[PDB]
Amino acid sequence: MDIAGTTAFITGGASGIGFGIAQRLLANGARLVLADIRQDHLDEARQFFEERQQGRNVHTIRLDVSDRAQMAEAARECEAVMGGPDILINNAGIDPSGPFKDATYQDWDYGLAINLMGPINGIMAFTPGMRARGRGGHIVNTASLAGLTPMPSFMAIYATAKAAVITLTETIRDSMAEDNIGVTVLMPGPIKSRIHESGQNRPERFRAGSGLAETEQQLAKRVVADNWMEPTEVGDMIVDAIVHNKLYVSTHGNWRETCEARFQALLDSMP
Amino acid sequence: MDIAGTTAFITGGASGIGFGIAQRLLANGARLVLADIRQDHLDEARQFFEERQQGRNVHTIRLDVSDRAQMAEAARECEAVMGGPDILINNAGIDPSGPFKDATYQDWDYGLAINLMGPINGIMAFTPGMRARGRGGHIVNTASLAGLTPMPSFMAIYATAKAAVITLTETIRDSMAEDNIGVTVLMPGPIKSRIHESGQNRPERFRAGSGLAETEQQLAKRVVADNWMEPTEVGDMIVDAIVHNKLYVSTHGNWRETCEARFQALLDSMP
Ligand SMILES: NC(=O)C1=CN([C@@H]2O[C@H](COP(=O)(O)OP(=O)(O)OC[C@H]3O[C@@H](n4cnc5c(N)ncnc54)[C@H](O)[C@@H]3O)[C@@H](O)[C@H]2O)C=CC1
Ligand SMILES: NC(=O)C1=CN([C@@H]2O[C@H](COP(=O)(O)OP(=O)(O)OC[C@H]3O[C@@H](n4cnc5c(N)ncnc54)[C@H](O)[C@@H]3O)[C@@H](O)[C@H]2O)C=CC1
Repeated sequence: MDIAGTTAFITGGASGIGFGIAQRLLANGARLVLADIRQDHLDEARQFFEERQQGRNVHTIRLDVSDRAQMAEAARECEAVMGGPDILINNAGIDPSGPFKDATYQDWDYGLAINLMGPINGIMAFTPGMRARGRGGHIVNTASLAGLTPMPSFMAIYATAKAAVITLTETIRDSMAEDNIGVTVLMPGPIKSRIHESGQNRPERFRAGSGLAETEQQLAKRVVADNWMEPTEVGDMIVDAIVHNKLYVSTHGNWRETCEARFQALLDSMP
Repeated sequence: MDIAGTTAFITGGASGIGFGIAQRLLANGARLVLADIRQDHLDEARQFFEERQQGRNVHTIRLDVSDRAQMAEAARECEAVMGGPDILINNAGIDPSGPFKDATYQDWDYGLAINLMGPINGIMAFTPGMRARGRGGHIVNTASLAGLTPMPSFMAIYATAKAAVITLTETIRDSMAEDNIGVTVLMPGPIKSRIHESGQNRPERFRAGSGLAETEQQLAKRVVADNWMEPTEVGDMIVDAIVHNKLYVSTHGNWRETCEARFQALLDSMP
């Protein structure tokens, strides 16, 4: 689908991959709504676009993607202020990793709430209007290559949710197609971002009784490696996927062999 | 690991696959705790084992796997009444399928609660004791080949949860191995069972506001095909998986080519 003249609603749009997607959709003629739980990220994103005299084409909404009431309100606000959206980017996510024995129910609930229920809530809150408006559209869900290649137990909560997002995206394709809405699942490798701030991003209700605060603290000190991919490169991959209705986008090839081995072991289990 | 003299806690143990697993574990020397939400299923299973002069080795507990308090109670009751368990079979599941545009948040919450949070609650409630007792053990999670081969939107909620269970099982392996607990994910094709009674099995709190009651009522009339596999055949596969610590068990090969095509499309997306 043509991006010019559309509105894109981008969760986690004010940092990292979502912000890279935002820049490149704007560059291709979309107007934007950036939805994010971090007011400071939103403010920074707004300033960045204002400096480039693009502030009129960008609206910001502070919300938690795991709060269904806020998501319903955001669908109304998006339509009223910016129109649409035609493009739905369910990209917000966090890193809930840590020693498996330390994780508590609060950590499971947090990890699944943001990384799996966020995209579901986006689909549920936004797609009825995308269908009704009858001008097609596109949905991008950000999963991870960690949802595909075998991962260790320290990453259980993350990998479990991200594998679900891949399958969610595959399964909804034919329903969305009824109304000329395409879908893409984005599976990144290492991208420069601020996901190391995940501890700050954890919603208040999941804080008490977490077993993983120490891990979040350590994570916050992790250096963004210079050889990780730039978010704008990912943004261009997403433009391409929307234009050409591509189901799968992977940013890196480094896990081809490990995925092949997993796939082989799965096939080998079949009579 | 070795099965004789162990205790196996089996969710959904009173019907279908779980009951097939129960029969074959008992045959191989295990004592059983069957946990199920259906009292009538539990009573029938009780009568079956009494008729075979094995009642003393089978205890039943009525519970909902998505109720964490009841699962904590079950871990206490299992240990106190029957010992252990040494073998944890997180097998309960339901069919939350239906026309995608009809599914509501209640349907998503239901399908994820039983088919994904059920196994997680089992792991969280039971594995601390399995580690503490220091005699190793095994965990079997029942996913589905629907979590691997591409599925249509009518099966979105089911597929999404089942894919997650596969990844969950893979990721916990190294943590469980620290305490000589092996893990297996079972991925069945069509097995003779009573899963068509899923509407009856939906917990009360997920009923109001469901969009799929009509689908559930049609499902209830579905005939169990004579050429579907017998649960005891699956049970024997699971005996072998526990004895030999096999990560993956698939019951059917009919989806080999459709999985291959999915896997190739995933690999093709990688640069
Ligand atoms: N190496 C990487 O950066 C990889 C990232 N991903 C995924 O990419 C997505 C984007 O993350 P990044 O750009 O890396 O990190 P990021 O932290 O720079 O950007 C994520 C944004 O989402 C926001 N956010 C977090 N939780 C939220 C919530 N509950 N509600 C609303 N907004 C929320 C954050 O405040 C942040 O601005 C995530 O889904 C992440 O899991 C996947 C693979 C690799
Ligand atoms: N029969 C088939 O063709 C396939 C079945 N499966 C899976 O096999 C597993 C077992 O299902 P089946 O043996 O086919 O059906 P079944 O309905 O005969 O057995 C499942 C049992 O789990 C119980 N149960 C349902 N919800 C529960 C809950 N919330 N708490 C406690 N118990 C609950 C049921 O009352 C029932 O006795 C499920 O996870 C299912 O998704 C996967 C692929 C194919």
